[PDB]
Amino acid sequence: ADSRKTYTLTDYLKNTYRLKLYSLRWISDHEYLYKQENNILVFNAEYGNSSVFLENSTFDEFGHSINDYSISPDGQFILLEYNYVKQWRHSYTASYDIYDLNKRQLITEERIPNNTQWVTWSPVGHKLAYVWNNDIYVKIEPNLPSYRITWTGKEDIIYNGITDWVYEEEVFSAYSALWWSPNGTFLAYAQFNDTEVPLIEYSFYSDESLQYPKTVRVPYPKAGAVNPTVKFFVVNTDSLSSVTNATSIQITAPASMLIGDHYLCDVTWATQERISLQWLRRIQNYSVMDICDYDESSGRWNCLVARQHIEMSTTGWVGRFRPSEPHFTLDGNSFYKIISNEEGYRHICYFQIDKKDCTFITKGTWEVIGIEALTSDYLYYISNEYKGMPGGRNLYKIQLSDYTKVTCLSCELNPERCQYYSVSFSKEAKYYQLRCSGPGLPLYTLHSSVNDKGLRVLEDNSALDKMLQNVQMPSKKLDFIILNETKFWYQMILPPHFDKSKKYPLLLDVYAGPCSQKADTVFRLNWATYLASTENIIVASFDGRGSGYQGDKIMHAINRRLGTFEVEDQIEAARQFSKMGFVDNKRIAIWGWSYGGYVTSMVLGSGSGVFKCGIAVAPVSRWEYYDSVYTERYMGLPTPEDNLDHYRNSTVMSRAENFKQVEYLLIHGTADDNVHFQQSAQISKALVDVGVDFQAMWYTDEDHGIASSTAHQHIYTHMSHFIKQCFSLP
Amino acid sequence: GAAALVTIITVPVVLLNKGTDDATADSRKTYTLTDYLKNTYRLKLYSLRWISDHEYLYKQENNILVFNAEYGNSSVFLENSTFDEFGHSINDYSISPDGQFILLEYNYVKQWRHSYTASYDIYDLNKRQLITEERIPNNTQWVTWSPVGHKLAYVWNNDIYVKIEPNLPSYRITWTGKEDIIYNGITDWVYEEEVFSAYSALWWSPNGTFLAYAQFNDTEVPLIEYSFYSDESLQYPKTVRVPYPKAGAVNPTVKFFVVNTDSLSSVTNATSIQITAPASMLIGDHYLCDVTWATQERISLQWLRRIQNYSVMDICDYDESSGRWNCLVARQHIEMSTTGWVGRFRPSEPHFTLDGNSFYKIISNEEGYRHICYFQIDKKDCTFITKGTWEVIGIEALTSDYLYYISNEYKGMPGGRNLYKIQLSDYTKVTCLSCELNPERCQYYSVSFSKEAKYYQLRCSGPGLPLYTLHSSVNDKGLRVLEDNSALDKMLQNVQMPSKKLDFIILNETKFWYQMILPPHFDKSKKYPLLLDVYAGPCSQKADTVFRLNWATYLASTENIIVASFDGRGSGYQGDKIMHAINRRLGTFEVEDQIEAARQFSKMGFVDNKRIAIWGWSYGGYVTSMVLGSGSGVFKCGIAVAPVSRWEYYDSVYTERYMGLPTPEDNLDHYRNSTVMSRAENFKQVEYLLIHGTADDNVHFQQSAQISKALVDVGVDFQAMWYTDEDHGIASSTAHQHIYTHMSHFIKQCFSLP
Ligand SMILES: *[C@@H]1O[C@H](CO)[C@@H](O[C@@H]2O[C@H](CO)[C@@H](O[C@@H]3O[C@H](CO)[C@@H](O)[C@H](O)[C@@H]3O)[C@H](O)[C@H]2NC(C)=O)[C@H](O)[C@H]1NC(C)=O
Ligand SMILES: *[C@@H]1O[C@H](CO)[C@@H](O[C@@H]2O[C@H](CO)[C@@H](O[C@@H]3O[C@H](CO)[C@@H](O)[C@H](O)[C@@H]3O)[C@H](O)[C@H]2NC(C)=O)[C@H](O)[C@H]1NC(C)=O
Ligand SMILES: *[C@@H]1O[C@H](CO)[C@@H](O[C@@H]2O[C@H](CO)[C@@H](O)[C@H](O)[C@H]2NC(C)=O)[C@H](O)[C@H]1NC(C)=O
Ligand SMILES: *[C@@H]1O[C@H](CO)[C@@H](O[C@@H]2O[C@H](CO)[C@@H](O)[C@H](O)[C@H]2NC(C)=O)[C@H](O)[C@H]1NC(C)=O
Ligand SMILES: *[C@@H]1O[C@H](CO)[C@@H](O[C@@H]2O[C@H](CO)[C@@H](O)[C@H](O)[C@H]2NC(C)=O)[C@H](O)[C@H]1NC(C)=O
Ligand SMILES: *[C@@H]1O[C@H](CO)[C@@H](O[C@@H]2O[C@H](CO)[C@@H](O)[C@H](O)[C@H]2NC(C)=O)[C@H](O)[C@H]1NC(C)=O
Ligand SMILES: *[C@@H]1O[C@H](CO)[C@@H](O[C@@H]2O[C@H](CO)[C@@H](O)[C@H](O)[C@H]2NC(C)=O)[C@H](O)[C@H]1NC(C)=O
Ligand SMILES: *[C@@H]1O[C@H](CO)[C@@H](O[C@@H]2O[C@H](CO)[C@@H](O)[C@H](O)[C@H]2NC(C)=O)[C@H](O)[C@H]1NC(C)=O
Ligand SMILES: *[C@@H]1O[C@H](CO)[C@@H](O[C@@H]2O[C@H](CO)[C@@H](O)[C@H](O)[C@H]2NC(C)=O)[C@H](O)[C@H]1NC(C)=O
Ligand SMILES: *[C@@H]1O[C@H](CO)[C@@H](O[C@@H]2O[C@H](CO)[C@@H](O)[C@H](O)[C@H]2NC(C)=O)[C@H](O)[C@H]1NC(C)=O
Ligand SMILES: *[C@@H]1O[C@H](CO)[C@@H](O[C@@H]2O[C@H](CO)[C@@H](O)[C@H](O)[C@H]2NC(C)=O)[C@H](O)[C@H]1NC(C)=O
Ligand SMILES: *[C@@H]1O[C@H](CO)[C@@H](O)[C@H](O)[C@H]1NC(C)=O
Ligand SMILES: *[C@@H]1O[C@H](CO)[C@@H](O)[C@H](O)[C@H]1NC(C)=O
Ligand SMILES: *[C@@H]1O[C@H](CO)[C@@H](O)[C@H](O)[C@H]1NC(C)=O
Repeated sequence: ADSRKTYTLTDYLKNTYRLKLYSLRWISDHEYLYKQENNILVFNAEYGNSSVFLENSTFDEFGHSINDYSISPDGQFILLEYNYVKQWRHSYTASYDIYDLNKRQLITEERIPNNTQWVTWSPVGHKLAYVWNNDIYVKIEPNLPSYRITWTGKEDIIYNGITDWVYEEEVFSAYSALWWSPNGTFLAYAQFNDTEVPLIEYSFYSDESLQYPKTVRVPYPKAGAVNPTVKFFVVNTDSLSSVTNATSIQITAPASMLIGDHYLCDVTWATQERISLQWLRRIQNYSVMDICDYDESSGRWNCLVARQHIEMSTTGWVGRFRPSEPHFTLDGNSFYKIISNEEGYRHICYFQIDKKDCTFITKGTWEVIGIEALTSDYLYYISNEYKGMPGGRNLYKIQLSDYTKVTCLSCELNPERCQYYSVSFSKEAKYYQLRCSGPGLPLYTLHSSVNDKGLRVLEDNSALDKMLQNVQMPSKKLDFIILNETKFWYQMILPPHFDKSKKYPLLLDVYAGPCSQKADTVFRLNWATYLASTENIIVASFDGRGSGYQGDKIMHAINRRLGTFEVEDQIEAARQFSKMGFVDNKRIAIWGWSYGGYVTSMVLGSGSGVFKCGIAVAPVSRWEYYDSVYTERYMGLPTPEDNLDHYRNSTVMSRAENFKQVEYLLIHGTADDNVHFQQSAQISKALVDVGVDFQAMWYTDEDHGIASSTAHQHIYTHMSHFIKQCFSLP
Repeated sequence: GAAALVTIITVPVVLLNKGTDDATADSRKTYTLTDYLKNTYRLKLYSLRWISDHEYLYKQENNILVFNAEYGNSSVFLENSTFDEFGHSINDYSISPDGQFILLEYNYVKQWRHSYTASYDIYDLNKRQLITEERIPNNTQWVTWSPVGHKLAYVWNNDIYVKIEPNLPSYRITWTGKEDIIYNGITDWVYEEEVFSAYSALWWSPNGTFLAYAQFNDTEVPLIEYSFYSDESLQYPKTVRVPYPKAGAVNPTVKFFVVNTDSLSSVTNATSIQITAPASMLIGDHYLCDVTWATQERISLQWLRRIQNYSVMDICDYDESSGRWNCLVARQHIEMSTTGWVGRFRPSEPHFTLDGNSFYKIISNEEGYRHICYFQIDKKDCTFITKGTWEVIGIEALTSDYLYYISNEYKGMPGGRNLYKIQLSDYTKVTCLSCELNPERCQYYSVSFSKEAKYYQLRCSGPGLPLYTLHSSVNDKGLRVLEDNSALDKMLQNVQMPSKKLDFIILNETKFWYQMILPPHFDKSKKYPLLLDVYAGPCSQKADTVFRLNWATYLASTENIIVASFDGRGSGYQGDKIMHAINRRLGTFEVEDQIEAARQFSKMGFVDNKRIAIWGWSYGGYVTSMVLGSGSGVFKCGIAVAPVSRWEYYDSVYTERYMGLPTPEDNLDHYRNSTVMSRAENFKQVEYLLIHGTADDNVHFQQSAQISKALVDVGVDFQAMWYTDEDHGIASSTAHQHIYTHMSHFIKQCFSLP
């Protein structure tokens, strides 16, 4: 028997073994900013030598705690975020202090206002664009009076320059609607109108001191509810006048998008006077990307119907979540974007503003994960082609002049330790930092694009290795199970000292979200590590119909059929795992979060009998309750004419009776902005009405993530007890 | 054994078997949780409505029947088929005093404990037809017949309307009606759940000439906000806002009014004279405790200041010339309590004599025990007509020759209740009316007299099966038995029902009573797991002689768990000394005694020390949480259902009455030293199950949420369960069954039961 310690839940809850990382900020095509011992340091990318940029002492007397720093492209001033207060996933409010780096002084005039919602440095220069009270303001110079752009900003009504809840969590996936022109002359902002959007009302219990609970209302368009109205405007920052209100040029949306509900999915600056706006109709199966240019005579941005590019998908939704960002060339008369080929595998395609033909430069059964950098000679991109593994990531470069000349830059660096390579290029793609998150310890290495040569290893996580060498860390097994001749991959965190002769319990961690991957090669220290190392449980995950990075066919398989194919596949995988031999048929469990929790609820209510017990955290019960953008993209409109029937059938409440055959633990946070507590409330009510005896746990004032240190520890501690009790483990 | 003995061995085997049988041969069924949830064994009841001095109405086979008490015969007042063609299920019926009309309630909707809304249809008994004209409006909040005659006054949209004749149009009285702002004729949440303890602020005059109404103002009262999930169809949850004055928050404004119904005309509006509170009450926030009509021209109002330790009763007489009711300062009776709060829960209702120049009322004596006091309207002297170490539970009847009251004097048992009558002319002449009726089966008695108290139904609650008997006051003669629960008795013979023991332990030379539901086949030698059911509310009695078939019965009969309840400092019907002991110190002495109670029970000899638990609701949940957080170590686990945490969260009227004001100058220290959240660290040593209904209106979910958050912060692993869209009662059939099912599971797991 090994005397090494197991990875205990304490190690997971109280991060003991930490995975070191090297995060740097490229400031130029030869230098980056890496913070060490509270000191920003400038490391010459090629030489490797380090020069102190800002000593801790500089901000030791700041009097506040700088949550995050921001360096101007010119580096003449630095933004300091203090009084940080987080709202939703990306939305946050904090105070900003602009510290001059030339006279080494803190600007004390016309300072950024308190509770600023978003501030951004100019692309090139030291200009700023802070958003305050749902309003956009532009400061030509950090020490100059601010110039106000918008004037109609209203809280929870008119969002100017900042995305609303739905857009922040689904569309732009950020809290920034400000887009500066490449040189900083033009600022492009978006006005989101939520006047009609209905409000979700949940109660916040604040602290013990609070006497009456605060009721919080958020503009949240539930499936079928009126979506927010989006308008796009462009303002000339250089022409900003303190005497007169700045004039904003509102660019109209594509005519096709003006016949119904429209969504501005992405805004990309092509040139100094060319901008590309990608829009998508209410039904997410029709997208038009406009390439509007800027006229000088009328000083009015104009859209050309000839340049418009229309992408429609009958198989399913257009774009995994939204049309990808087009990486335009320097001239701006040609752009490269990831599109799905007729076969159904998304690949890179070369387009020209005048041309209307897609010239795909990549082809195969693999799929282009993303474009990294475009530099005349080669276009760099990450793909899952290596070893035909959908759960692998590798950097590739393709000569633009000769597309046939494609070169992998990471596939043969360290095959055993690194297979999920990810990269961040420099300002001019001269030096790129390649990092691998699996299957071995995270490794961070710099490179030189000129000769594809490894400059040096920034981080090797060696300190974690020796420590891990003293722990029975559970092994990870990633393979595939052929189902209906459709290869589906699965991963298994086999317990340490695994022996297929013996029989082990199996917990199927599940998510099965549209376009999701739970069978990657990433190395992670999570609760699964504890369950496998200490509780000796085979934690496993499966990617069936609905899995992403495997082609449109599999991804669009659950189109207009949510909680159907994916649920059956997960149960099928459990059967496949059970007959593999090592899995104990009697002790099989499933646990999931959000969509995973919805799947967990569905599989427990399936009545298959394969699963014995299950835990669902903040699970979606009725798709009608969920937001419109997500549900509509994978279900449609909840209207009798459209897919209303599927919405009604796909409700956890329907399978309530079957739950009597299994143990269900329903955990949900009272203050859940995303999956509202309403979902779990209806689940509990249904189970209570039918009489299903189930355990539950509400976390007061906890978000969808339930990440608050205390709640995080308690939720996993309680979950540990449930799994151990159900699996009859000591 | 295994010797020469062969058939003799089989013979000894036989003997052994016989012996075993003598020790154990039980084959009866046990009272299972199924029996409790599905009410397999139901207790019958005979609740009659005395409609006259000689006749009453009782419902048999859905048929309203009139019964002559003296003769004992009966006649069909209304056939069940009579309303089969109504088209709606009549929830309840109200017969006009004249017996010429009846109100049919349909579309019944419930709000809080008493508040409700329903549609009413008047039925002409004389013409055997339903009144179709001027029908009572839908959603009417309250409707009441005049004391005599057939006048109808109802509250609709927070406005009081009066119908002189059922067939005639309604005459609107108040026009200031508004929702959650101005409540006219109806009581706001605070008063409904605390002061008046009802949803009726209307008071008909004795002959119906006047109508007394109250205008509650909640414009400043802060609103509690809880979300309602309704049904699956509802897409966006509805946030419900209820006027709830938390401890220290702005309390509602109360104004009293009286209107001459006889002068009501459709030509103009009807003016209402306002009876202002006495200056003493006006100095600060005041509460109209109760309104009692004395004579046709005399009314009595009880007002109590926010600090509940100073109350004044205003006897107000109407002046014909002025047309305005006036109050003589001398007639006012002031009641102040330095030791604690005035009244058990509020100033008691006075019983005025027919003449109206004298009245009897329940006042605590100098010793500290509440007793009847004869009060003359023109005197300030309180002459106590009764006295002793007992207490007058309540007055039920006031005949010109005798006063009838229920007391706990019999056998000096604070729980026992018996009917006593006292000669008005000779207070020394007091005769018990039920003490020696059936002491073996009945020790807890309640009574309902007729219009002239000629006949009275003495209903019994235990310790035996509920027994309902009618008696004649003329010579204290028992007319007959109405309900004997004989059928229930026969069925109960089959099951091994658990027994009940009510005794008292001596703490600091003071007698504190306790009750134990001993399991069937109880053996003092054997030790049983003990669950301390507890409420320990101020002026509350958990130990009594009432027969009840509840969850505890299943716990004792099937799980063989002794269920015990103890009444310590703060118990009711035991004297002011014990009741006012926790004054301005809630969650202190009461918690310690319950802990001490378990300690005494453990050393009794039949309680397993390793397996002792506790459960409670509301204040009981607060005590359950406190004893678990007391770090005593006496209890192993506990279940808290809708428990109160920080006392500031609870309503002001209740908390302020005992704890006081949550202000730095007052008891704010204890307000922040009696929070359950404070003892979170100690909870780690015990097990905990926090259950609370999401839409609870009394104990708000916020209180439970704070407890849960605190436990998570400290690191206590506790099970929990939120019942969605459930009130404090959580009595919805589904929830009721589910809550006890889950609770049973936890108890068995904690007590390691097989
Ligand atoms: C965000 O969207 C809402 C809803 O479309 C906009 O509200 C609209 O505001 C205009 C202002 O002129 C209203 O027009 C006028 O409304 C009045 C009645 O309020 C009517 O009498 C006039 O004939 C005229 O229609 C419009 O009705 C109103 N729509 C509503 C309330 O549904 C709001 O202005 C938008 N905000 C921005 C900054 O775009
Ligand atoms: C229930 O209580 C509220 C709060 O006391 C009452 O509202 C109050 O009504 C009086 C009416 O005279 C208001 O006084 C007047 O206010 C106006 C300005 O609003 C001022 O111009 C007049 O000179 C006079 O002072 C008082 O301000 C107002 N208080 C508020 C709104 O907070 C309400 O009338 C009560 N309802 C009933 C039926 O008793
Ligand atoms: C690393 O060392 C090189 C020299 O080997 C530095 O390059 C010189 O930096 C000085 C800074 O004042 C310049 O004046 C020289 O012109 C640079 N020489 C060349 C050839 O570029 C480099 O700056 C050092 N990097 C850091 C971060 O200290
Ligand atoms: C820029 O726009 C703002 C907002 O419309 C103007 O501020 C308003 O000015 C008028 C002048 O009569 C006031 O009545 C309003 O109350 C002001 N605020 C709002 C919210 O309307 C401002 O004057 C404009 N500046 C210029 C130069 O036109
Ligand atoms: C940044 O880019 C913008 C867009 O091209 C420039 O704006 C135009 O620049 C051209 C060339 O200087 C002028 O002829 C136009 O009149 C400009 N238009 C406007 C509306 O100003 C801008 O000059 C560029 N800025 C810099 C510093 O190069
Ligand atoms: C986008 O999806 C909608 C909804 O499915 C499509 O509208 C339907 O189209 C089908 C034919 O393909 C008709 O039979 C339906 O009646 C249409 N409406 C509904 C309510 O389903 C729409 O055609 C799709 N657009 C594209 C470009 O494929
Ligand atoms: C209305 O009352 C009559 C009178 O009792 C009920 O009829 C009785 O029904 C029971 C059960 O079927 C029989 O045992 C009795 O013999 C019936 N009595 C007579 C005289 O018919 C009748 O069921 C009641 N109806 C409703 C709607 O409750
Ligand atoms: C019980 O029986 C008595 C008679 O023994 C009833 O009393 C009489 O009832 C008749 C009915 O027509 C009346 O005319 C008499 O005036 C009654 N006499 C008295 C003294 O009241 C009595 O009504 C019966 N009770 C019931 C409920 O049926
Ligand atoms: C009784 O009082 C009500 C309320 O004041 C009167 O109804 C109002 O009459 C005024 C007359 O100007 C109207 O402006 C209001 O709209 C009426 N309604 C309300 C709710 O205020 C009613 O007329 C009075 N009746 C008589 C006969 O005096
Ligand atoms: C109900 O009681 C009221 C109050 O005593 C009676 O009203 C008085 O009746 C007497 C005798 O008729 C008159 O002298 C008074 O002037 C009345 N007072 C008022 C305010 O009207 C009323 O008459 C009684 N009703 C009945 C039917 O007895
Ligand atoms: C009712 O209770 C209040 C609050 O306890 C009493 O007010 C206190 O009175 C005492 C003297 O009796 C003072 O020492 C305190 O300072 C007062 N205030 C507080 C905050 O305790 C009031 O006297 C009581 N009234 C009666 C009639 O007993
Ligand atoms: C501040 O920077 C200096 C640089 O030499 C380093 O030695 C010191 O430890 C730093 N202090 C903190 C608190 O990081
Ligand atoms: C923000 O508020 C704090 C507290 O009042 C103040 O000290 C600080 O100077 C404010 N900052 C600005 C930029 O107004
Ligand atoms: C109550 O509602 C019913 C059904 O709409 C209607 O027939 C009836 O007249 C209403 N009653 C009154 C008095 O409003």
